[PDB]
This record gives sequence, C-alpha cells and structure tokens, in this order.
Amino acid sequence: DLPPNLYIRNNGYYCYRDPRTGKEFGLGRDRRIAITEAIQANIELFSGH
Repeated sequence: DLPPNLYIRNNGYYCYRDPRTGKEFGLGRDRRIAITEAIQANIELFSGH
C-alpha cells in the first residue's frame, strides 16, 4: 500500500504530486527517502500552501 498523493513510474522511480502545480517531483528509487518526503508533503495538504 503506497501512501496517498505519491505514485511510482514503470521504471520504479517514486514521485510525489503537488496539489498547487499538479506537477510531479522526482525523489528516487528509495521508497524510504521518497515516502519520507511524501509524508512531510502530506502534512502540508492539511495546512494548505
């Protein structure tokens, strides 16, 4: 179960989707460092820009 707002590329690269630009953010192939950032990004989805 991957975290919400976060997705993965067919190459196995993790990427987060910002709701203000709707664009994606390249993190890396490490679900450890990627999920880490996604979590901080998830906290902002509750505080808003």
